[PDB]
Amino acid sequence: MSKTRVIYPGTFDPITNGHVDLVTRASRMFDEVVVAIAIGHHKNPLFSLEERVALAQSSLGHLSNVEFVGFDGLLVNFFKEQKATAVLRGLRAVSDFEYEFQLANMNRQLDPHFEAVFLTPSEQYSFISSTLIREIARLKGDVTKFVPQAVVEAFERKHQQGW
Ligand SMILES: CC(C)(COP(=O)(O)OP(=O)(O)OC[C@H]1O[C@@H](n2cnc3c(N)ncnc32)[C@H](O)[C@@H]1O)[C@@H](O)C(=O)NCCC(=O)NCCS
Ligand SMILES: [Cl-]
Ligand SMILES: [Mg+2]
Repeated sequence: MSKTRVIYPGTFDPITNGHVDLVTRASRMFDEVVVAIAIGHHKNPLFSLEERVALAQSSLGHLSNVEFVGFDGLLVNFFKEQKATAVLRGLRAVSDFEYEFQLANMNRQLDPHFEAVFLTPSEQYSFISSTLIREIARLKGDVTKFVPQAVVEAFERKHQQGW
């Protein structure tokens, strides 16, 4: 009867149609969804925080219950700051499933209030990762089918500053 707030953390480098599916799905089951972009100070993304948030907003802004925020630090401290109900993650593969079980268990020890829920992607998005998309763009392949148009354009505007 209170009000539910789920955080969806990630690097979103860049956001993909995969991520869009998950946020949309999550937006139907929870009151507020926060798309939370890990800055990644000492981890070196392709797109800046500003590009990453912008492409996210461009792609999911039409959902009234979705917020977008950059963060760094310990996910559990962010979790607490945001007074969240749970963290959402997607599970694509067996390695994902194992990493995430570990992380959830660790975070529960750091904050007993912590929680993690998981969605699995529809089969149309099961093969999409950011990394794979970077690599395909990088080799002048066509990523239109896997990402929003804004992201296509953003890839062209790095191929324009050279890349
Ligand atoms: C988990 C971290 C590394 C970010 O995740 P990641 O690099 O996977 O970002 P990415 O944007 O690619 O994906 C976000 C999430 O959605 C899922 N996902 C991605 N693409 C898809 C798809 N097509 N379909 C379904 N799910 C997907 C991923 O499996 C992932 O769980 C980040 O949360 C983090 O580092 N947190 C803070 C640091 C911390 O506290 N670290 C150690 C103690 S926890
Ligand atoms: Cl990545
Ligand atoms: Mg991914």
